Amino acid sequence: PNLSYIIGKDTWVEHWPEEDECQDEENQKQCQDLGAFTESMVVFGCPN
Repeated sequence: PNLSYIIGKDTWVEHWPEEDECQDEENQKQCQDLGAFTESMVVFGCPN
């Protein structure tokens, strides 16, 4: 159970701004897209 994940080129890491930080105009679009995706990719799966 000592598994530790490895960061690589295939792995893309993006910071998710918090609810307070989501009020920013630049971050608002990213927050909305992440929130929509969190439900879409979880319920509808993926086309492939």
